[PDB]
Amino acid sequence: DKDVKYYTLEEIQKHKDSKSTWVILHHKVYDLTKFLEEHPGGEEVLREQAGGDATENFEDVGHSTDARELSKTYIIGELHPDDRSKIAKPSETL
Ligand code: HEM
Repeated sequence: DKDVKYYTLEEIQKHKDSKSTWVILHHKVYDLTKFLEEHPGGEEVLREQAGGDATENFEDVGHSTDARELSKTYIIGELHPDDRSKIAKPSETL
């Protein structure tokens, strides 16, 4: 069973490698480590950015629709409500 594990942007900008690719697509801590062994196309691309900001590039490829909704299924803990309360309106678009 489980609990929300609200982690800050900073914390998530630590980890990267080693079966732990968490991302801030659209202001939420998304675990891609599961998808590292599932996601269509490849996992290397997932891991490249990892704990950074793999949003713009992801949307550039056209991750809207289905994948965008599925993004929400990788919710393991979300952002810290602190950061998240001040989440500046990012950008754009696709
Ligand atoms: C957690 C969010 C993610 C979800 C739910 C997701 C889901 C998907 C899905 C369903 C496809 C196929 C789309 C289609 O067939 O129309 C796809 C393809 C792809 N994804 Fe993701 N993805 C995610 C994150 C990422 C990230 C972070 C990257 C790297 C920036 C990435 C790079 C790619 C690439 C390169 C493809 C292959 C494009 C092709 O089929 O030629 N994805 N993704």
